[PDB]
Amino acid sequence: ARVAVLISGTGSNLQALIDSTREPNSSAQIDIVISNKAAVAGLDKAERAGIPTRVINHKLYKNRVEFDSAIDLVLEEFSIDIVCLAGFMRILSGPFVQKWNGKMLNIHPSLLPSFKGSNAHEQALETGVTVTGCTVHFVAEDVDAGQIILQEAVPVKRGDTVATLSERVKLAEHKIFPAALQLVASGTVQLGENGKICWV
Ligand SMILES: Nc1nc2[nH]c(CCCCc3ccc(C(=O)N[C@@H](CCC(=O)O)C(=O)O)cc3)cc2c(=O)[nH]1
Ligand SMILES: NCC(=O)N[C@@H]1O[C@H](COP(=O)([O-])[O-])[C@@H](O)[C@H]1O
Repeated sequence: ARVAVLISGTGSNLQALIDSTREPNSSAQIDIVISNKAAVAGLDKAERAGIPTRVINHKLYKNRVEFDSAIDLVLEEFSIDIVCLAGFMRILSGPFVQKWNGKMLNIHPSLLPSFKGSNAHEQALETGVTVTGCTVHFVAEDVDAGQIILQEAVPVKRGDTVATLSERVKLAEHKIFPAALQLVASGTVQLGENGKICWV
């Protein structure tokens, strides 16, 4: 299966996916990395690994639909089967999501359905949980509401900050994102016709 990874920043999840998809038994290959932001570290990681990159400045299109259309054109250019959102911090439009339904994965740094949105760690700390974690899910139109593929729990330690908690949770993210991608790329897991997760 041919994979695009979309990023907005550092790209530690991208690197974990690069590492995993290069293992001999990987059912996935990463063929393109797309960023909505210029000059971010994730682009350096892609270039270092010999993977093509494209930057699509969302600040250059009239609306969300046109921006997503620009992404989709690149996806078609590289004959992509599966899209991974790996620190990609934009909401995707309905038609784009529907087109890629069952073929687009996202990593989110909480145990969904808790702490949806862009600041999950802040929320977890404010709420006072002692267990948080991360989630890989299929992307649906409603944000962070799509079908869950894998999750991993991570403890919150007394005195944690976004810095120390995000660091601990990223260790787990780097485990479950590669595992989830392999499950989908191998056809082991798919989005079921009834909308529910199907272990084939
Ligand atoms: N349909 C759909 N789309 C999705 N996207 C993601 C991944 C992101 C999830 C969290 C999130 C939420 C909101 C925002 C935000 O307001 N972003 C600004 C740009 C901010 C900037 O560029 O500086 C924007 O969209 O314009 C950013 C991040 C998951 C997911 C999903 O499950 N369903
Ligand atoms: N709402 C989605 C969200 O918060 N995503 C989070 O952004 C970080 C990206 O780090 P990376 O660029 O090092 O992969 C990761 O922690 C990812 O789960």
